[PDB]
Amino acid sequence: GDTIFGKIIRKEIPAKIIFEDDRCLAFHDISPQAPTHFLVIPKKHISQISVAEDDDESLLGHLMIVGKKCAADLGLNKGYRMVVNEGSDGGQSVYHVNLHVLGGRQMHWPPG
Amino acid sequence: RPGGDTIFGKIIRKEIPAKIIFEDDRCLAFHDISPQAPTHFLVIPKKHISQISVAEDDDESLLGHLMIVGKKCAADLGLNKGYRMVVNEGSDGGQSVYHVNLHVLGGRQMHWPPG
Ligand SMILES: CCNP(=O)(O)OC[C@H]1O[C@@H](n2cnc3c(=O)nc(N)[nH]c32)[C@H](O)[C@@H]1O
Ligand SMILES: [Cl-]
Repeated sequence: GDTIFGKIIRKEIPAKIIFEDDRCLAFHDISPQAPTHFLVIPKKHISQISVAEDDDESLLGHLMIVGKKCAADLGLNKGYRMVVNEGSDGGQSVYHVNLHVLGGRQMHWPPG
Repeated sequence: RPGGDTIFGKIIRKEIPAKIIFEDDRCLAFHDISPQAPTHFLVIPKKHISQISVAEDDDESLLGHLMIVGKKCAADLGLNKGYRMVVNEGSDGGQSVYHVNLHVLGGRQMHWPPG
């Protein structure tokens, strides 16, 4: 089923977009948990990482490379944390694969 | 040496023991020595990359492979209620071993924010 991230990709509702290409979108999280907190999502609707296919490998890696480049562009030179949540225990809030990138503060351990 | 001389390079070359879950030509999955959840393991590339901020464009497939292997291992380990994947970059990220590593944590409710 469609999600709010689908609406964002289709530009039906606003988001603060950081980067776009033909296969992904990066935008600031509406509920930021760090001074910088954005998401990188594929345009392909993969509901969750547990159902990602083998053929999706380089696309998932693309999310991480885009995330790393956006983090550098946003000035996160002291570092950052990347997170993917799966399901209930993972605290996944939207069933559209999304890579969190958080920084601008010390991230702590355990990671939730 | 292939893998570098971080603790993870030693583990890749079987010079230091680890509890291995999965191994192929591109990566290694093994349990974390200081688990932060009832199940907590790591997926690392065999190719040494110090941190995600210096990964090359051509590392895309490899990085994605870490996640695919991570999700497959999580299923094999019975993490049916879900899990969290984490990559830490640098000081603010809390990185402690400068060899790229993906954490997979499950077997309990993970909380928000993720640290
Ligand atoms: C926040 C932790 N820093 P990181 O660089 O993101 O992750 C490094 C992880 O490697 C783990 N570590 C560090 N040393 C070892 C080890 O010798 N054997 C195993 N199996 N794991 C080991 C450590 O507990 C930590 O969670
Ligand atoms: Cl989520």
